[PDB]
Amino acid sequence: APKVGRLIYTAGGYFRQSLSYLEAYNPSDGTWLRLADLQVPRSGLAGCVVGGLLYAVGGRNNSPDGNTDSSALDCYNPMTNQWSPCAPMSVPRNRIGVGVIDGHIYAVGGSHGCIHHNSVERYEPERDEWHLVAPMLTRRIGVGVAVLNRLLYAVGGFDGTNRLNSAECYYPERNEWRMITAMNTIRSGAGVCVLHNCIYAAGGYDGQDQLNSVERYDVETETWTFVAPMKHRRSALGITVHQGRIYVLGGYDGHTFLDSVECYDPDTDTWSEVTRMTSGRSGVGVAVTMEPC
Ligand SMILES: Cc1ccc([C@@H](NC(=O)Cc2ccc3c(c2)CCCC3)[C@@H](C)C(=O)O)cc1
Repeated sequence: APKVGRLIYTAGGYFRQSLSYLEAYNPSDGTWLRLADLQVPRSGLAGCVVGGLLYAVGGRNNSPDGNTDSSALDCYNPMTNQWSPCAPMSVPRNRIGVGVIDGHIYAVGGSHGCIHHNSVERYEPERDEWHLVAPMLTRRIGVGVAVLNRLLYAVGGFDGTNRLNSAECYYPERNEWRMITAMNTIRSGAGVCVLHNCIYAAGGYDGQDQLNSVERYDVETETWTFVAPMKHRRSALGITVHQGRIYVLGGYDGHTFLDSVECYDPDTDTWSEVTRMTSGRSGVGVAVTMEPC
């Protein structure tokens, strides 16, 4: 499963305005690479990879000229260092979560103005088409999404009135969502990822404060268990998994836009500061794929 030449890509983000940055971090030598800007600045987007290509999904362009929620899907090829537009989603989705199953991109929840989506849609890259699938049981913006064992999980978020500790799972062969065990902590804008047989939820916002606590859901035992907390509390953070470790990137702690990048080692149950982003930002999209040419 592991292979050389893989980088952690971070796309977009927010700092006083939505950002167009695409930067790639190499954990092997600690270097950052500046790559082609997004065609449209976006915060609150999600990133994912299908067939070696990096996709930026949804978000919102917060600029002095206005605030525009994004239905866009854009594809970055590391072999060419170029972005290419894809077919747009059916609705704009800010503060979105995405997950990949069998080479298809699931776009989950998000906001459009004061509308809080429970709708979900699926992208087919070979046909460049989006199609709606079953909506979630709960409206969720700032939702964390991860895929384990070809099942799609939507974790936490904000429904328009309350931040959520609830979570649910999508079963594709049934086109059906079912609630799973609720988290021990209310988390909106948490970083959600998959490591081994567990869904991790790191950080987030409970309506009052940002969190440094981290918990993981064992899909076999159906229980949430806290692991070691991050050094820096954060919400609207980027997250990914690389070489069996969790990386959290940036975010907002209620006072400062973080440039901190922490790395979680599950064998030692410890977090370590590995690098800092070139500038503090929140609401990034993050994914791992091969290094560019
Ligand atoms: C991407 C994302 C996901 C979830 C959220 C959720 N809020 C937070 O985490 C608090 C937060 C986070 C970043 C920033 C601010 C506030 C205010 C200043 C600008 C940056 C949102 C749904 C909610 O619970 O109100 C925000 C953004």
